[PDB]
Formats: sequence, C-alpha cells, structure tokens
Amino acid sequence: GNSSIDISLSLVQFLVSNFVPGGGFLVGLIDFVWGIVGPSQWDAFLVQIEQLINERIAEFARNAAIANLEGLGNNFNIYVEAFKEWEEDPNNPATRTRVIDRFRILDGLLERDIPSFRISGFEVPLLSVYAQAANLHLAILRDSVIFGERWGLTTINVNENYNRLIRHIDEYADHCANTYNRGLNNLPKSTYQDWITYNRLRRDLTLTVLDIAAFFPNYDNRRYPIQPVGQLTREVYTDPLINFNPQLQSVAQLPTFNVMESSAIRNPHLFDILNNLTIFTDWFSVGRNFYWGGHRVISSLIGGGNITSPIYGREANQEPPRSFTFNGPVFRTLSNPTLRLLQQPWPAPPFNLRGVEGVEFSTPTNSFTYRGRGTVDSLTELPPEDNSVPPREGYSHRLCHATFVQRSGTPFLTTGVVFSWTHRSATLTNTIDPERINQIPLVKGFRVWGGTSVITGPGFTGGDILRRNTFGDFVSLQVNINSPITQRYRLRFRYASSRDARVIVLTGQVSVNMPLQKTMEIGENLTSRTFRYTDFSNPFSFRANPDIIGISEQPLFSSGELYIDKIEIILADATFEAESDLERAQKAVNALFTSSNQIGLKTDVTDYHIDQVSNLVDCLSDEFCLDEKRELSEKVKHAKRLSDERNLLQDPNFRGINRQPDRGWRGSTDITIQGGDDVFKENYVTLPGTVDECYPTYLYQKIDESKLKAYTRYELRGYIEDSQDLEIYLIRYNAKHEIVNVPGTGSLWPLSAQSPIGKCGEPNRCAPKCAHHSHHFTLDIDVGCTDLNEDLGVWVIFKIKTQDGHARLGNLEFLEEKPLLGEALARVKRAEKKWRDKREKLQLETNIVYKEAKESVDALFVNSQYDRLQVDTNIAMIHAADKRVHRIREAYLPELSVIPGVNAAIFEELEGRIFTAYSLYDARNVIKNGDFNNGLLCWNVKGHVDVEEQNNHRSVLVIPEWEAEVSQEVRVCPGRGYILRVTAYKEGYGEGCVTIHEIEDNTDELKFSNCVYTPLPAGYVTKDLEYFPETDKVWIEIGETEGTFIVDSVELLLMEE
Ligand SMILES: [Ca+2]
Ligand SMILES: [Zn+2]
Repeated sequence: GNSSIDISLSLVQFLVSNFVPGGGFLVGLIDFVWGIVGPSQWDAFLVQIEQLINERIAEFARNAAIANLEGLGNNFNIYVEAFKEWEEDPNNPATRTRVIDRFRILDGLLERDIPSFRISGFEVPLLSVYAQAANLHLAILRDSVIFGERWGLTTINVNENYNRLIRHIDEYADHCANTYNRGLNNLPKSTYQDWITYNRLRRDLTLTVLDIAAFFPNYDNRRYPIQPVGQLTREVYTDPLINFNPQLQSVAQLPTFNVMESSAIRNPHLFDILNNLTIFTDWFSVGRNFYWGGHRVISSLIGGGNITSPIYGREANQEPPRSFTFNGPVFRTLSNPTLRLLQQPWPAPPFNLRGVEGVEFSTPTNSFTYRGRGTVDSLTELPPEDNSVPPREGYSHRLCHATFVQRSGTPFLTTGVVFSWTHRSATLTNTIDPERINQIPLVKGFRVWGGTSVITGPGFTGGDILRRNTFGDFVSLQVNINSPITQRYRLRFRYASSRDARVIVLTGQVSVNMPLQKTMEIGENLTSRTFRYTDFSNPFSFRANPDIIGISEQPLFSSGELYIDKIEIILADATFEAESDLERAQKAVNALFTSSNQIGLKTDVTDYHIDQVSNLVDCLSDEFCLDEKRELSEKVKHAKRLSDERNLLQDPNFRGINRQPDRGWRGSTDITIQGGDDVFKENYVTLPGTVDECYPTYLYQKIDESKLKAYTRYELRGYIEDSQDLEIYLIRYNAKHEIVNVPGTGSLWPLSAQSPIGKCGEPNRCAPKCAHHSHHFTLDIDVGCTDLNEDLGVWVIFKIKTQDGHARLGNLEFLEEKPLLGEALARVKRAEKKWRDKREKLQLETNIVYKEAKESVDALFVNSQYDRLQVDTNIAMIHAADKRVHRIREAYLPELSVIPGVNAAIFEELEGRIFTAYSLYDARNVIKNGDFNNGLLCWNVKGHVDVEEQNNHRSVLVIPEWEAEVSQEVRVCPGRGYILRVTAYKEGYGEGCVTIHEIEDNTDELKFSNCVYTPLPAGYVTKDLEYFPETDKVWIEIGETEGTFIVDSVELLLMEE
C-alpha cells in the first residue's frame, strides 16, 4: 500500500510548517490522516511491509491491530469535536467537562492499544501503524499539558502528564529506530534481488516511520514554547535504473548485495547540493546501442565551495559529453533503462545488455534531456508532498547525487545508475526566522575541522550527526538572518556526551561559552534518552548577514565522546531571561539557610560562599527585576550578618592589625591589606616572605576561653588566592600544623565571552601531586573542658619562614562545628589529661630551676636592690648565671617565639637582672669597650684580628696570628689600687698574654695556656691581679706566642677601698 507513502509525506510537510498547539493542529491530524483512513487503507500500511519481508502478520494479531486503529480513529474524531466546541466556548462548564472526558477515554485507549502495534515477532510489519499511533498519543498528551488547567485538570495531573509525555517521547523514538535496525538486520544480503528488497525497506521505513519520529521531541512544550521548524537532512535512494524482473531473469547477471551497498550508497557527509552532472555516452556495437557509460558530479556546500567526484564508470566518447548545470532543484527524473537481448545460435542463451538509454531531468523552470525521455518516473517512488499544486511546486524531494554500478561476464553487460535525494524540508540556505525556533543540523555546515567525523545517525534525528573523541573544532556553518542584525538571539544544542565539556561559538568573536553536562556513561549506546538540550545561551548579535558560526569544544578547564546533532536559535526577546536569572539566584540564596524560615545559617556554608552568592544577586537586572532583586539582596545581607555573628575571630576583615597588644590580630609589619581583587570582595591580607628564618612573617590571634564551649569541635576556614610555604597552626593542648602550597589560577587567558576586568580595572563580579590545588582550606580543633582561670583558649597562627614564601588570604572564620561523640571525644579527654600531667611536671621542674637561677643571679649583686655588682663578680659568672636563666622552659611558644608561654614572666624578670649586670659591668670598667661589645672600637690594632658573637649574649676577640696585637692607653689615678681581670681561652699550643705597663716599667701580666671561621670554646678561664700605678697612664696589650687566643673581656676596676 504505497498510499502510506503519500499519507506520510503529506503529514510530514504539515509537521514542518504548522507545529503549533490548538484546534488547527488537531484538525490537520484529522484532515491529513485520521479522518480519511479506513480499514482498507490500514490494511495497505501493513501489506507494504509484509510484502518486503515476505511474512504476513498472524491473523489474530493482524485483525486486532486494524480493529484497534478504527477505534482510535473514532475516538480521536470525537475528541477533536469536543476540543473545537471547547475552543470556541472555553468558559462553558459543559464543553470543559466533555473535552476532559474525551481526552481521558482516548489517552486510556492509546495506553492500552500501543502494545498491540508491537506484538513480539511482528514489530517490523506493524511499525508504520505504530508511528501513526505514537504521533497521535504525543499530540493529545501535549494538549493536556498546555490546556489542562484551563479545561479544569489539577496542577498535579498536568505535571504527571508532562512526565509521561517526555518518557513516551524517548520510548516511542527508541522503538522506531531500534525496530528499523532490526528489520534491516534480519533480511538476506547476497544477491541483487536481496539488495533491491533491502533498499526498498530502508526507503519505505524512512518515509513512513523515521521521518515522523524525528518530530517527536517537538511535542515537549516546555522545551519548545515557540513554534519549531524541523529539517530532515537524510539522503534516500530510489530503485536502480536497471531493468530486471526476478521471475524471468537470472540475478547472476546483476551486481551482488555487497557491490551494490559499497558502490551505490554514499558514506556520511555534509549536506550537499547538486550543481553539475556531466554524462559520458558509450555504446555496444552490435545493434548500435548507446547508453550512459559514466559521469562526474559537482556538488556545492551551503556557504562553501564545490565538491568534485572522480569519474564514475568510464569516460566514454561515442557521443559528445553532456554537461548540465541545473541552476535549480531537480524534482523529477523520467528514465529509460532498457534490456536488450542479442540472439546467439542454439544452444547458447541470448546476450543480455542492460543500460540507461535516456533520462530527462526537470527543474521548476527548465528541462535537461540526456538523449531522450523514458517512462520510469521518480514521482512513483518519491511522490509530491502537496497535490494541490503541480509537482514543480509540490515536490517532496530534490535530486542530490548519482552513483554508478556495473557487472560484466558471460554473456552479459549490466550498467546502471542510482539516484539519491534530499527532502524539501532541508533548505538550501540556513535561514534564521525571528518568529520560530530555528533547528539547524550541524551536517548543514560547510567545513568539518580536523579530527571531527560525520557519522550515521541513530535513526531518530532525521539525519547524520557530528562526533569528536577529543577537544577541538567541530564545524563552520553559514547562516542568513531574516531580521535586522541588531536583534539579539540565544542558542542551544541538542547533544550527547560521555564527558562534561565546554563549547564555544564564534561569529563574524567569542559569542557563547556554554558548559555541556555529561548525558551518558562510557560505553552506553546512543538512545533517545542520551540526547539532551542545553539551556539557551546568553544573548548575542550576529556581526553580519550572512554570518559564519564556528563551533569548538574545549577542556572544561580527554574522556569519552561528544556528539552534536543540531543547534537551535531563538529570538532573545521571545524568552524571559531576567526572570530565569532571578529564579536561579533565588535557589542559590535559599540554600544558605538551615530551613525555609531563613532564621539560621547552615554550618557548612562558608563565608566565602556567601560572598559568591551576593555576586549572583548583584548581577541581576535593574531593568526588569528591581523589586525582586532588592528583596533577594536583603536576604543575602542577612545571611552575611549571620556569618559575622557566628565568627569568633576578632577583626575578621583586618581593620586593626597591631592596634592592641593583647587582643585581635598581631602581625609582622610588612603585611599589607587591600580592599579586594579578582578573588576577594573583602579586605584581604598579603603575607610576604622573610630574609631570615628567625624573623618569620606572621599573623596570629588568640580565641578567648570565654568564647568556647566544652567538648566541642571548632573549625578555622578561609580562602587562599595563592600561597607558597604558608604554615598554619591551631594550638590548644598540642599544635596542629600544616604547610599549604596553593598554585595560582588563571583569569585573563581563559577565552572570555565576557571580560573579567571592567572599567578602571575593577573586577567584573558577573564574569564566570602534593600541591593543595584547593583554594579553600579547613582545619579543626577539639576543645575539652573549659576553664576561665587557665584561659588556654586557641591560638590561630599563620607563618612564613622562607625567602620566597608568600600568601594571599581572606574570608577567614573560626566557628563552632559540632559536639564531640565517640573516638573524637575519647581522644580530647586523653589529650587534656596529657596536657595537665605535663603542665604539672613542668611546674615541679620550674620550681627547682627558677630557685637555682635566682640564687645565682642574686649572688652577682651586693644586695636585692640590684644596683651594684660585687667586686668579685666577673663576666664569666654573669654568663654562667645567664645559662641557668635560659634553662627555664616554655618561656615562649616554640611555634612562634614572639608569643609568651606560661613561664614568660619569670624568664623576663631574671633576664632583666642579667641585662642589669651587663650594664653595670660596662659602667665599672675603666677600659673602653673592654668586653668587645662594640667590636674593635677604642682599641689600636696591628695585624689581623676578628670579633665574633657567641651564645647567648657574648662578643669575643679572636687573635689567630702571633704577630697581631691589640692595645689601649688608659687614664688611671696615680697611687690608687686596681684589679686587672681577663676572661679568655687559649686554643692550641703556646701562651696568650695580657700585659699592663706604665711609660717606664711597672710591668705585670696574665698568661693563658691550653694545658691544665673558628668554632668557639664552651668554657673560659678567668685570672686577675692587683695593680698599683705611679703615673696616670697605663697600656694594656693583648697578644700570644702562637696558635689562637680568644678573649671575652678585659676589665680594669678601681678598688674603692
Ligand atoms: Ca665579651
Ligand atoms: Zn640571657
């Protein structure tokens, strides 16, 4: 029943041009199909396929299918009557009730009857009636979604029907494509006859099934709110122009299946247009028989160049070549394929000559005649889509290409031509209509970039698709714009992907930068469910008319495959973009709070995240959403204030670093604060490196005990723009320490559809193996008991000790996380116990150490006013007392030595007295710079000497050459007594010597032997003598005989008694 083709093509043209809801659409379904097909026409739908697969549907199932289709027709006709009555009078309670009732009956029948059109074992011969019923079902379900509330269905019922509709779109599409593939696969594939049958089944099922199924997604009214116009880009092939009757003639004289399929059918390709056909004429001498012996095809791409074929067949010259530049669509071929039988003598059979002797090609304005016209009419196989006009206007298909097949042997010569055709709905330009959703298959481009493949479509897309296995350029496509070029458009893709990807669209340059979500697992087959839609893009304008679109895939910042079917283009003003942006902002803000009452903030929502959401709200439209924007703005500010209230850090935005000695932040002085950058919309801190590890860059604060709760976990969190050698500590019972290296991220390079830098260089807030790749950090600490007397608190410390270290950070918070349970609780109990036990042990040790140090310091002085040294106090005794003071432990924190520990006060008391002793010692000494704390000043030097530091508080003279001498002239009181005292060490052999003398004699000396640039001694010897000058000047001379001599100090003291 070839009337099924005529019906199908007429319906398809209706779906192309008139895909709109309402009475008009339903009346169309009646006028084209359901009101004019009766039982004998349904029978013909089945016969067409039964005849090809050579199997009749079993009678029980066959009769049932036809009776069911009659029932559907009757019930749909009644539904359309009720719908029309309702449409003309929609507030009438009786028309509303009736349309609901008729809808329910028909929906119920389709649910019950669709299984009867896919009986196991007869899916293929039932497939064209299945597609009819499927199409009808999606149509009436769509009606219930769009109109159901107005009819009087509930919102619940409407949303449930929507869910059913979109599930059925996939189910029905899949059945159509799968069953198509099954039918082809089940056929024999050896002979020419097998091939004829196969290609017939492929063509007929394309026209009566696949072409209809291609429209099923358009019934999703939420995806297609505005009228869509579809295009079928697939190529179909008419029967070979070869005269053959299988009843009479041997298939042995015709090309085999594999030769036909490999020779006659094109591999997947970009959509093309027949430009020029050049035909070569050969002959067969006996009987003077001319025929089409070969040809060359020139084709064009939309907005690109020409494509040339090699010679098909032979470049024969028995008549001149005929070259036809059609300059228009060929809608009809009238062809003359002949069989000529040349007699041979008994008992040889006749020679069989098969060839094309003539073809007339018709365009709407011209005809082109290759030799002569024949009676094989393309219109028989590919009839008009509209019979209300002549074929030159109403044609369904245009000629695309021609291939050539041949077989020769004994005694025969077979040549033939095969024509391919494209459907009328595949337009010869890619035109954008502002009143439509414009559907443009990527196969309608003009350039496939390197590494992109055109592949056979899965069956439900109406044509072929594009694939890439890695990131790269897909296609370039030309578009014509049927509007002023200042109108704004939005675009989306229908795609399938086993990876998350990013797609860029260039016009004219980066117009769209769109994320593509994974739609399927690695390995999964391409079913209807795997094809999804993106959101519509940001608006853009075309730069010219026509314009060129380039599509490229890029890394989200290689896995699986990316397929793209089509791009869809809508006028921006036909959408509600500002409202869509508002609704997303609303969800983001709502997610901040614990509940819908919005009284409390979620613990796991970060301060930094709140700042990010505020940018969403701030980027909303002032033009359309001002009241709603203001209200959302209030909520996000409330969320921020809640973040501020739970933050236990003082001065979280760095307004008062070093303002107070005992509170808020303390920091080293080369830290800087800036008001914000690309990453931060708050004050943030830059920590530089340091030239010396003993003077680290630091920033710290104490959290007071009063702010803490017992048996509770706290977290420090924040955001790091970049860092190297950043150390973070949290300290209570012990120190928790991490080193955080965060590489920088890019902002300028990433190909920008929107700029990251604005006017005046302000940030645009509206623009999108051991390394700590995450910019977020979190560190927790567990509090056991609390005790305000002890006031342990928690120390927060950031430190950098390296030259090249650095950090930029902000959005710091310190917050309560959760109560402790289980092992965490047990652990903090053990940690607090251990901390107490160690503190007790430290106290006992400290009592002993302190008393020893104090007694040793006190002994340096005459009394407890600490204003006068004992005469017998020498420098070595001061250093020895000092060594006892430094035995005190935990005077400062090991993690950062500027922070006092528990024993700071007693260390500082005693150290202070040490420093008093040094100061008094200097004041008493009649020798200038006798302790070498000022280097060599006030000494006369001959030869090479050095002054060096030693722990803790010492400077020493080193004499490494015996020819070196150090001297000073000293004014003294004649007739008074003086003590000379030297603290020194002799390294190696020889003696060290300190000489004192007057202008004339009175020589005395102190000598040092080792026997009882430089690593310094652990201990020194002290010696003294009494000296009695007669004049008012002495010389003090330091030297040695050999080796090295190290002198801590020389003192000359007046005996005040
Ligand atoms: Ca010294
Ligand atoms: Zn000291």
